[PDB]
This record gives sequence, C-alpha cells and structure tokens, in this order.
Amino acid sequence: MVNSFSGYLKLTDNVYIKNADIVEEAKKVKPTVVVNAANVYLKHGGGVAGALNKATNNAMQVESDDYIATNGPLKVGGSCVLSGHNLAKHCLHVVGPNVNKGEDIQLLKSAYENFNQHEVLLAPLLSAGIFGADPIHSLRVCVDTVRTNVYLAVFDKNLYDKLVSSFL
Ligand SMILES: Nc1ncnc2c1ncn2[C@@H]1O[C@H](COP(=O)(O)OP(=O)(O)OC[C@H]2O[C@H](O)[C@H](O)[C@@H]2O)[C@@H](O)[C@H]1O
Repeated sequence: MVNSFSGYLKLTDNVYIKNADIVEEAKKVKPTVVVNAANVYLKHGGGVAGALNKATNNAMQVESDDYIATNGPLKVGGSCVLSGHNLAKHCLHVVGPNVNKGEDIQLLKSAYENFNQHEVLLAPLLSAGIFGADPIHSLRVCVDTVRTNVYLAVFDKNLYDKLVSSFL
C-alpha cells in the first residue's frame, strides 16, 4: 500500500518519526491501522487514547465498552483490533506496562510485538506518557522489536527534538 504519510524523518529501514498529533495524522492519512496506547480496561481517558476517542465523538469508547463486556480486559503487553471509525480502517489498541504502578518494563517489548501483525501502522510511543516509561527507552524498544513499517507521531516538540538526536 502507498499512503500519504509526509514529512517523516527516517530512523531505520522500517521506522519513521514526526513531530505531530496522531489524531491529525490519522485524519489526514486515514491509515489502515492507527495504534492506541491503551490500558487493559480500554478506558480512553487521556493522552493518545483520550484524544483519539474524542475525535471519534466517543464511538471508540462505546465500541470498547462492548468489547470488554464480551471479552474482559486485555493483558498487559496485549492488544485487540477494533474499528478506526472516522480516523483509520482499524485501531490496534495496545497495552504497554504501567511502570508507575509497578508493572514490568520488560512487557513493553511484548506490547510492540503486536505491531508485527500489521504491515503498516501509525503509532505513538507506548508507555512513554502517563505510564512512566523513559521515552527514549520506548523508542529503542520499538526500533529493536517492530519489523513492519511504523510511522511514529510524537506530539511533544521538546521530546521529539531530544529523541531524534539520541542514539538508538
Ligand atoms: N495526541 C497525541 N499524539 C501523539 N502523541 C501523543 C498524543 N498525546 C500524547 N502523546 C504522547 O504519546 C506517548 C504515550 O503517552 P500516553 O498516551 O499517556 O500513553 P501511555 O502508554 O504512557 O499510557 C497509557 C494511558 O494513557 C491514556 O490515558 C490511556 O487511556 C492509558 O490509560 C507520550 O510520549 C505522549 O507525549
């Protein structure tokens, strides 16, 4: 597939990065897969999840509530594929570890492995926000784990500028 992703810096053969709001990227590109940085309950309160959900006029949350009622919570490091609504064909909800609540940072690798089930993804840095993982570590795990084509949208300008001048 050829998508309209534009303005990305190349990190590796398969990883690209941009200082952009993932919601705006998704609206513009309408990718096959947008990744959400979820919790196990799919309660999309803030950060990427809250912003994606608001942009769907709460349809993502309503769908997620049905998913949980049927299937129960995700695993830490796990994922599910749901609709992307008005933003993308699909949303891959992926749960990084909540390091701030004692969950094992090693599960971040398991979380990123879910990306390998999709040829192309628009994604955030899992666990790097409210979940408290070091952002550069999340980027390095992404680079070292994901083999499919991943376009990373980093909202925060100061963070982006630091990440792109760090070794991988
Ligand atoms: N609109 C955005 N576009 C791109 N990146 C963003 C955006 N908003 C935040 N980031 C960055 O995206 C990165 C991830 O920040 P987070 O979204 O907190 O995800 P987590 O995995 O740490 O925490 C999961 C919880 O977050 C939610 O509350 C969920 O419901 C979960 O409970 C950071 O670098 C952010 O600067």
